[PDB]
Amino acid sequence: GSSGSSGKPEWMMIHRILNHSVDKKGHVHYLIKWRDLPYDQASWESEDVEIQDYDLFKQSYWNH
Repeated sequence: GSSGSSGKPEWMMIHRILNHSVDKKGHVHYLIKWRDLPYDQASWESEDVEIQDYDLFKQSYWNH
């Protein structure tokens, strides 16, 4: 599955990619909506952040 000591918890989930934005630097960011937290609490997470099935969500939102 997924290994690594320093990464991310289990409670942290990704409801659905609200939107995406590319900072002036270039790094692509994806507005992740922490299922637990509401939409008003949502936060911006770069495309580097390691989250459960993070690559899948990003791949999906894009295709669709």
